[PDB]
Amino acid sequence: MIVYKDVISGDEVVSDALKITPVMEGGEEVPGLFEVDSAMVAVGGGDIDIGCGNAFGGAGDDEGADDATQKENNVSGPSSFAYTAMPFSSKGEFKSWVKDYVRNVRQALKGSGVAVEDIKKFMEEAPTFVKWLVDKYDDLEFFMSKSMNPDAGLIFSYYKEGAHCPTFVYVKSGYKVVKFLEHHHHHH
Repeated sequence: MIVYKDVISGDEVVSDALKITPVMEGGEEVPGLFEVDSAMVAVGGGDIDIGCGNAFGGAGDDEGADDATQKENNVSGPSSFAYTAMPFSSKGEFKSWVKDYVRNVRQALKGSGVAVEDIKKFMEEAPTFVKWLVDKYDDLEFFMSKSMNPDAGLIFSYYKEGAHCPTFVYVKSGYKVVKFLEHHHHHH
């Protein structure tokens, strides 16, 4: 299980069990960053206390339309991870967060202990993080998992074409990539 842990919170933003694709935009890839597909799976929501969405389905069929299967994104999963949304605050705390976010990401890049020439490339990914985040900034819906905080684990998301759910915006090379497999080992 490869998991991406945010540098600020230390919490899991996504795992290899979910959808993880390197950012591929129209005709080009964006290095250091990964974008998360939306895939709508049947969630066991129940809709007992909260009716999620509440829409009448007319398209599809008429009298064969009994459906209790809430389709929601596998990455968000209301009954599992549960992403709580955050609106544009544009407030000082948020702006201070942006500063420390890129700050600590750049510190993680340093603390990786990677070879010098590769550090150069890693640091070439660094302004690319900033630029691409600013490029979707105005269309971002902010999320956190329920275990996350606005100051720690504030996730960027937006809705691109093909996505029927929030497309999660993550920094590939900027997070702590923890690969779970060899727990008890001594590699010498």
